[PDB]
Amino acid sequence: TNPLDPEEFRRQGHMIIDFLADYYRDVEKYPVRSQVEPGYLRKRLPETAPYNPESIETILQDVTTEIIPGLTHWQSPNYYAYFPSSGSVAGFLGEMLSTGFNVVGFNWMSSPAATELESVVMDWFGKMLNLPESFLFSGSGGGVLQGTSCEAILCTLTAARDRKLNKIGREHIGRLVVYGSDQTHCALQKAAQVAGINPKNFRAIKTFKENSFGLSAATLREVILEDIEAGLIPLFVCPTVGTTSSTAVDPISPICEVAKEYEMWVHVDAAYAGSACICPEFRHFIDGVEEADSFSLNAHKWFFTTLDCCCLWVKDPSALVKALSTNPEYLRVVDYKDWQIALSRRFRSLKLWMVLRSYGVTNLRNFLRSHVKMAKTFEGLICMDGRFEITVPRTFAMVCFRLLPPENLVLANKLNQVYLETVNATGSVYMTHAVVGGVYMIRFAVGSTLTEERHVIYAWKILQEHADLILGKFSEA
Amino acid sequence: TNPLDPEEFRRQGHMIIDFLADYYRDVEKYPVRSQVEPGYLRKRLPETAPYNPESIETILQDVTTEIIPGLTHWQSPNYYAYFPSSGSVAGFLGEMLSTGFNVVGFNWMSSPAATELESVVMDWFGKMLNLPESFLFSGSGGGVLQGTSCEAILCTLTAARDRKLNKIGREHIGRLVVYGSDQTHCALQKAAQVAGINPKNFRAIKTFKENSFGLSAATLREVILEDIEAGLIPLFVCPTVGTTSSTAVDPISPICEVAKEYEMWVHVDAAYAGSACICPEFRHFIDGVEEADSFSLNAHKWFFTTLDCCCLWVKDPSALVKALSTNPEYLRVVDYKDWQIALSRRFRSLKLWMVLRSYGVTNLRNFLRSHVKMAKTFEGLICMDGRFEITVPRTFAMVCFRLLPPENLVLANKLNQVYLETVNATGSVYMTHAVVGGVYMIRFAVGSTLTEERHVIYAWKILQEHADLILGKFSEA
Repeated sequence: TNPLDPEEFRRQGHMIIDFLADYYRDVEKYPVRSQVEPGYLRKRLPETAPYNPESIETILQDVTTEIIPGLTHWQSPNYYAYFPSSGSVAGFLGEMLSTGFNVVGFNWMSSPAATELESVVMDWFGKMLNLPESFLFSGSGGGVLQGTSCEAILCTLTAARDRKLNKIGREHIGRLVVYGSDQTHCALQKAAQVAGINPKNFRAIKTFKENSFGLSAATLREVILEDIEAGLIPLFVCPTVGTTSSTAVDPISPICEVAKEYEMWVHVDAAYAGSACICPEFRHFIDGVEEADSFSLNAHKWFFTTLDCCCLWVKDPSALVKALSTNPEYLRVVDYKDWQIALSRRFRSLKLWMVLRSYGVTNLRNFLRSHVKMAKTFEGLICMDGRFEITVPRTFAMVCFRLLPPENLVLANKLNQVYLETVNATGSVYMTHAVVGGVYMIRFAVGSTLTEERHVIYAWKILQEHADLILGKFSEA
Repeated sequence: TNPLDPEEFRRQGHMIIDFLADYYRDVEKYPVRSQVEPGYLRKRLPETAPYNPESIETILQDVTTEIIPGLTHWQSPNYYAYFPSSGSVAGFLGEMLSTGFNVVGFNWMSSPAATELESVVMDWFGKMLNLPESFLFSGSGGGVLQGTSCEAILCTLTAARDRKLNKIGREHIGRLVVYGSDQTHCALQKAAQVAGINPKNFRAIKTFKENSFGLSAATLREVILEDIEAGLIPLFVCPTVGTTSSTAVDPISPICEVAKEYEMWVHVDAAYAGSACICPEFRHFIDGVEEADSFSLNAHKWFFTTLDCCCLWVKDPSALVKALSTNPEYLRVVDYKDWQIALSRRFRSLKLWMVLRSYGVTNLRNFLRSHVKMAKTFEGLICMDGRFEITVPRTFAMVCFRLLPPENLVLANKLNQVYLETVNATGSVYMTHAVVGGVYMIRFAVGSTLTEERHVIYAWKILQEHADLILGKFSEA
């Protein structure tokens, strides 16, 4: 029997759809964070591949009993850890079609729709975000669909690297400096390592509570002037709208004005919070992006396409091409492989296309709004409880709070750590933490697609029930 | 209505399944290479995203009318271009379970099964390939699943680069020399560009017809000594099993002996042909891999997993972690994010698990064997038509041939280009070409899962008919 037999495809396909619909219907029964022990799976599974085939009915049962227990349910309506793994039916069907077609977007000829639909949706999504025409295909720029924002940052950093090193000489790679906040995600540092940036030439600029931990352009100018006086070349600054720890925001406009002075490439990283700027009341968070060179968000984080789909807009696609193309430098229809790392591109445009058509701009705006409203509600319940405290301002549907004690910081930090792990150990909910400004913080990030208001309130009661429990027996130890 | 509503998921889920099963049933009717013009899709689609939702029925109709015509059908049984984009029902289900769970393999804790199932199947697959225990988790090595061949080589090269530069100082990056043959895939040169290697320290070493265009270790030693006396530092060599142009084979064992003399990192690229070494009769093609540092293949090319799943085995995961992790260098349960450039991992091991379980070792060996034997038949048909010529030795399921014309090398090349383009313009079959040793040759790569012997024989008839009409009214001018 052919491994791609259409009728067996139809038969087994309907089974997995029923399996997944059953999973989504029952997901609340599982503990959110997996409770298996390290190595549990290597001991339950054999050590060699089977010589003979096994039935899909046998495999699906093993999925139920061996795999699902070792899952941490990001799709659970009770998952508030990290950032969301934002899914939808439309996104799933897009990946299903892409997987089903299984074409390789090596070039435009390899599937013209896989190349052209991407250029259309990137313009669709850009215009929703009110990106200037310098980022669009209608105007002077272009957009590309990539897997992760780390890869997105790697390419732009390489493009900026090649732009500078092609002018002053390749031998000066050891002087290029990469600038970010001490809240910037580690994807920036990782790209700098791969791109050949010297490890001691990475800058994690200090941020202050006075600015709610957003990078101050004046502090950046000071660091640049020191680097310049030390014989170093400033290369690349990456302000973040929505840092992963306390959802801090960097002021884009003054940062690019500082970067214009010193001929620096600016990448605006809006990996999580970027999708909300289709709502006009949030679009101010990326004001100044008109002056930046590149812009990226993770659609798989907050825009209902399944993992993974990172959307990257650039003003000058040529810069990416010159750095990433393998055709000779005297050579450098869109060929998206020259815009990214992967040569065998996936048909990621279907995901974004399906999410846009099946919901429309209006519903998508309301989806993000409901997560924020739910987080504003969670913020309100916390403020009304004198035992809790909001640590930093809430900006996009994430709330950072801590339980107060009845230094004082080291105690409050130890209290919130023991508090959080007790809560997470129940399996009822799942939050992660962050240490910002020396303060341990619990993070409440409302983005799971199945999450509704009942789950948020359910989590709040579990927080205060454990608050009553732990604050009752304190003993300062 | 929740965008992940379980029942709406089920209804639309079964819908797309029928659409895709219908697709596989009818894919022979379409022309293999797409026939649209560049820009066709921008014209037919609106320039803005809709404000209001659209039906899944309307969308799916647009997929039939707007997207399918702009597809080059990699899954068509009459597709023979490039390398196969192999899939199977089992692989499709694994990616749907992956997309269904929609978890992020950031940690072991983020989904334990997503980390452990990978370590198991990588050992399964490694043992099926009879890799030494120095590559397996059972022994002293380890295995990671990545997207593309180029990211695998990228992590491979930065780990090599960091291992050398941490011993001699970061200041010598501009002396590191990366070695490949003039047949090596463009992924090595691209990885070398991103990793900060100087563009003029990339070596595409010349291959000769007398070696069927496999890299001679003697030639490699000659080039290295040239590099050493130019003040350069040899770092990294990438012998290839099954090159993309003519499926030449580089002899691993002599190349590594050259590399241990100069303490170079050896990466064996088996992107396409590595799958076939699970059959004992092909395992000799990767002999000497025991003396190399890393080894990679694309399961999406020739192992029935869906696009994309690249298998990387390294001897010392420490090298990857120290180069790719973002925690400070003194600190530098498996955390696979440190094994690749991507941070938000996908649960790719389900694809590989499904294929290994649903078909098992015996069936898989014979799947690969059927493609090779089908190719061997095509070669046999070519050799009994005196108007054609086999250009290079067939090693893995791909035949290179050319029409002979009844100085002349230039004439022959333009003949075969015209011949090939008339054949591809029929829409009945699709093949691409290569120029190797100055000889334009056509490539017949038999690997599409739906391909059966009738399709190959059909493709032979069309080649013969077009050979009849081109050679009938043929004049030199």
